[PDB]
Amino acid sequence: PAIDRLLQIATGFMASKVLLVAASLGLFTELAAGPLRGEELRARLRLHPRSARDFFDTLVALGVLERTNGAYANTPATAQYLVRGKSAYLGGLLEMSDARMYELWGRLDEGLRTGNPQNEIRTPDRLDAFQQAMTGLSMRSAHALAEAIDWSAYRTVADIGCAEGTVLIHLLERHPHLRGTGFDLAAVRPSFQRRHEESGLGDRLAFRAGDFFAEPLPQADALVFGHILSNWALPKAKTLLRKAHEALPEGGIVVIYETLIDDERRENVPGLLMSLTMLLETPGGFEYTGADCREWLADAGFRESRVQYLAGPESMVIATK
Amino acid sequence: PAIDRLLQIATGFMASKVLLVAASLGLFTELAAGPLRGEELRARLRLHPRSARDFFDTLVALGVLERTNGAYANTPATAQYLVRGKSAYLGGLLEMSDARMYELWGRLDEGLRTGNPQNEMTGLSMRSAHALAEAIDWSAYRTVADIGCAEGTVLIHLLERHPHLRGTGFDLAAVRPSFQRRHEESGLGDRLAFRAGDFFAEPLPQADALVFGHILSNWALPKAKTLLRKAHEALPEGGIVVIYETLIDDERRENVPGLLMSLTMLLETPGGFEYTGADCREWLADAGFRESRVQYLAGPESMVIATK
Ligand SMILES: Nc1ncnc2c1ncn2[C@@H]1O[C@H](CSCC[C@H](N)C(=O)O)[C@@H](O)[C@H]1O
Ligand SMILES: Nc1ncnc2c1ncn2[C@@H]1O[C@H](CSCC[C@H](N)C(=O)O)[C@@H](O)[C@H]1O
Ligand SMILES: [Cl-]
Repeated sequence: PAIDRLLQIATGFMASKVLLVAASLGLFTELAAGPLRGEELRARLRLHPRSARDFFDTLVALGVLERTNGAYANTPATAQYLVRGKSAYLGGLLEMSDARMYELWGRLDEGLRTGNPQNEIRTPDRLDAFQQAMTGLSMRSAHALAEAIDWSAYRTVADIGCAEGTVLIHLLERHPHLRGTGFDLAAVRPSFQRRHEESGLGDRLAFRAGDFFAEPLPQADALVFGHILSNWALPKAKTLLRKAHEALPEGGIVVIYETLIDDERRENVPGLLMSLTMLLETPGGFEYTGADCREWLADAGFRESRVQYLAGPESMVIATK
Repeated sequence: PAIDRLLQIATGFMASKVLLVAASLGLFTELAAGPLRGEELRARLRLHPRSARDFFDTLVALGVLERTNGAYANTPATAQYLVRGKSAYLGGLLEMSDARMYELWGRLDEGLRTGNPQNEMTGLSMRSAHALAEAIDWSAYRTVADIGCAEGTVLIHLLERHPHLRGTGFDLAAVRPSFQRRHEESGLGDRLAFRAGDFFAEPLPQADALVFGHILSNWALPKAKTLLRKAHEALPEGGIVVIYETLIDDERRENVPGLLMSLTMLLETPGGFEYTGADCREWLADAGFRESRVQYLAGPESMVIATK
């Protein structure tokens, strides 16, 4: 019945917390070498004997742990993605959800009532892990972005608000004819340059320190805005599109990607939940639809635009000057 | 990919809070009389304009509201079961989750580390009550006592369903007012009585059948076995004890509701726990009951029955 599906979603915070706590505990990392019996896993996590078995078996019943003859083991997904120290480790996402996001969303009612953010504005190694996970998700968007656009038509690309440069680096690795410029605040420069040095791209990639609310954007054939316009109130986003249009040549493109809401605002749960995340986290940020963005790009003067799926929950709007 | 499913479970607290806040705001009760445009719904709920449309549309995307021409309406399920004031209302589970359980489960880590609790319905009991009345041949018995009866919903339904029965509700004295109200509502008169007491301090009422609905799981195992001993002492030869719980499956690898309930018991009680049918049958045999059986009762709730 539909009411059963609804109650299951409404009480989803419990199953959520089980996985979140397991990640915060590093439970899956303790099983990376091989299976462990219940008492050994409990002792390594320093859990009380009262509920350790229940906790482990809940993970088994949720499909994220295996158990055979009293010994628990990783599933293929947790061995691959929830083992700390591996290059593919995404557990930092869950670690940050457990440490911060879970309680932040506990203030949804007050954010909805006041319209005001409910995080630190209202009031160590987990940040590295979370940043590793962000770089991971960024890489997925970057792999798709490299294949979704005919990059042979362009010679230069500028990533606006590039952070550590993951998308830009992967783009230039997949398309060796491209030259790239990452644009971000000066404080981002060392993280970006460490990835630049690791990539071996050399002079093909540069960083420009800047504030995009106070100076022009680098000229390039393609400008990329990944998770940029959504952080700000709309007049500030339109300012950025004007600067993008001024930075581009004729036939150059702007690429905007976000966890966009579907145009009819009735299908895309992750995009709509992200709009609520922007409520809780920023003064004026917001998630939007592709159709919203196409209207802004038309106001800014772009000749044409289209919405296109990217990967995971991400999609993009591409416009031509 | 199974990893995409894992990540959807892990972040399920977001969609959960959307629904919980909706239920605590009575949003579906506001749409009970008819559809409303977003602004009118925003005004009636006292929500800020920044995010009201996002919130309403998330509920549409989750499939619990419908929207057309800018007007929102209940779905059939939310009109049938999430509208306050109706006897079928199931939203009390959601309201208490939003007020208490969401943040309580935020302390799951401390519970697991310390083993200590971290905390310091009539409709949902009615589904079990109806199933209990139909799953047991109550014509074989004359009297029934419900041990820890709360407001008496299950016992009242049994007596309404089987008019030959005489019933006794047993609970702490503080529960008696709420029992008396439901007893007065039922018109059952002399066929139903409340007995105040503490089942760890005094014997249980004698009856042909004793019912333990969501009792044993609240207590450490020695105390649960003590209750089964007292049930054996209170029953006649051929009498039955009826236990119902959201039992974990015997292999302890599939029943997510039962396993989550055991963690709920961790967070809420000093020594309670969820258990399996096989567990309960062993306890019943140790207590001297002749025979026992486990059957599904109603959705996630199962029943263990034993005969003296
Ligand atoms: N005023 C400003 N000028 C330049 N960059 C800014 C800025 N304000 C914020 N940023 C940058 O914008 C980025 C937003 S996070 C987005 C990072 C990346 N595009 C991705 O998709 O993962 C941050 O790296 C932040 O440093
Ligand atoms: N020591 C005690 N003596 C008698 N009743 C007790 C008790 N300790 C707890 N209880 C009762 O046990 C009940 C547990 S809640 C379960 C209520 C009911 N059987 C149902 O399924 O809905 C509460 O009503 C509480 O009042
Ligand atoms: Cl150029």
